Amino acid sequence: PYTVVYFPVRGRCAALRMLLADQGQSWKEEVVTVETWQEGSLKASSLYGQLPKFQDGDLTLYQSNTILRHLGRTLGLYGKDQQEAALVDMVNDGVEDLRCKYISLIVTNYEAGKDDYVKALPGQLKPFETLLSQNQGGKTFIVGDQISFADYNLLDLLLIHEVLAPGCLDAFPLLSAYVGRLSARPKLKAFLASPEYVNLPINGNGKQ
Amino acid sequence: PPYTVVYFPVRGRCAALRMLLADQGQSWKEEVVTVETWQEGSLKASSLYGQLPKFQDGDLTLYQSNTILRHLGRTLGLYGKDQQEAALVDMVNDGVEDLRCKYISLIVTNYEAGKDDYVKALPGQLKPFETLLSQNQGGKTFIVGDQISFADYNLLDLLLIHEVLAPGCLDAFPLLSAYVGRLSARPKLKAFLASPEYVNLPINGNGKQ
Ligand SMILES: N[C@H](CCC(=O)N[C@@H](CS)C(=O)NCC(=O)O)C(=O)O
Ligand SMILES: N[C@H](CCC(=O)N[C@@H](CS)C(=O)NCC(=O)O)C(=O)O
Ligand SMILES: C=C(CC)C(=O)c1ccc(OCC(=O)O)c(Cl)c1Cl
Ligand SMILES: C=C(CC)C(=O)c1ccc(OCC(=O)O)c(Cl)c1Cl
Ligand SMILES: [Ca+2]
Ligand SMILES: [Ca+2]
Ligand SMILES: [Ca+2]
Ligand SMILES: [Ca+2]
Ligand SMILES: [Ca+2]
Ligand SMILES: [Ca+2]
Repeated sequence: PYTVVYFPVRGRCAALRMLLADQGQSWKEEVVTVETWQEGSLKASSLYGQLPKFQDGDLTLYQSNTILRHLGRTLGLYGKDQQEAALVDMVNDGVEDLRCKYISLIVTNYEAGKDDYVKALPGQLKPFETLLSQNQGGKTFIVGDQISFADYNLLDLLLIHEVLAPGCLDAFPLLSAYVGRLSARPKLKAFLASPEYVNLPINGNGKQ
Repeated sequence: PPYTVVYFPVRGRCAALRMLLADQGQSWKEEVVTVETWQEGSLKASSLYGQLPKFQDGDLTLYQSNTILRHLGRTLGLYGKDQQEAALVDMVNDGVEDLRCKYISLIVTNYEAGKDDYVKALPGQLKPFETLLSQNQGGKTFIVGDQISFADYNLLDLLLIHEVLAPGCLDAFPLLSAYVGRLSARPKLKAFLASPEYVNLPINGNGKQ
């Protein structure tokens, strides 16, 4: 029984929402506003004093990747053996690092920094193209035969990079087909077109 | 195995995974990459994300220090008792990861202007681990469940390098303070923590700590 407590923004919940939609799960969205947040109660009672906070039945979770690995573990989205498990984690950590650099740019330094960042970008996208080239021609998923929680996080990451810098995936045939093929999965396709996704901004400060 | 840790000559992001191996009774080879070899470009260019640590476990090659930790934690039974505990272990480790980058960021980019703000913010950042200890067996065992987990080794490293940055920062936090000594006192880790292997590396690459 799933509840997502976050700001009215896609951000660090985009990926875990795509995961839930595509696994055909329901969930509730409890929305915290900037005004409510500044009141202090929820931040004070939260583990590390941030959001997302995620309820699953009796269990309360924080940290967006802790949620991904949790859903991935509980819904069978984590490779087939212990080695694919390691390789899933490798991809997701690599996604986390580029997502961090994306956030600092968006939040702290967008205007002066976008040019440098965009220059750097193909260098940062290369490894996921490489990894796809090494896993059955890139025709499948980022790791092994099956969908893993990393796929959802790398999909979100590519989507928001196509908005920040359109055409950045054009030099990368594998990543470029991948984004279209995953988006074409019918439970994701629907969600991705639903108002519950479409009607949120990507970040909180209006930049993208 | 055989395990090989390829990295710079510093504790940095391999301190925790090293402690894990030592305490788990494992041996491994340290392949050292100097700043001068790194600037040549070859190893960088052939590395998945162009960074170190690289870690070989037999035929398997891994990157990303928390990938190493969850891999070792997974394969050596250091990941909690069921799925719920796996989530709590991940929650701890991610929390440890965020304060590690705030640490790294200060060290590397801004240590002089920044140490003062960082140090006042510190207790607020340390409290959650106190809180977590207080809710698991009065704080007397490990950060999650009845058994040691990869998260413990990463949290222990984090507390150590913070006693070096800011001596006495754990005086206000009884559970974390006892935890540091009790984990450091485990016989296979006591030994490693006293060995030249550990003692003769600096914490970071720029001479600050
Ligand atoms: N380590 C991150 C933490 C998330 C984070 O940076 N939270 C932000 C928004 S996504 C926040 O709650 N900031 C408001 C504050 O610090 O009060 C995660 O994966 O969940
Ligand atoms: N996400 C990190 C990446 C490690 C990292 O930030 N590596 C640094 C040194 S600790 C590096 O290889 N920098 C050299 C460079 O950027 O060329 C991990 O957990 O392994
Ligand atoms: C993750 C983020 C953007 C994708 C982020 O860092 C962030 C921080 C503070 C925020 O507002 C709450 C406040 O009053 O500070 C909001 Cl809405 C966001 Cl989205
Ligand atoms: C681990 C680090 C300090 C916590 C770190 O980020 C780092 C970066 C570059 C480095 O040298 C090679 C070079 O590129 O100069 C070295 Cl030795 C380190 Cl340790
Ligand atoms: Ca709903
Ligand atoms: Ca709602
Ligand atoms: Ca599956
Ligand atoms: Ca194209
Ligand atoms: Ca050795
Ligand atoms: Ca065990």
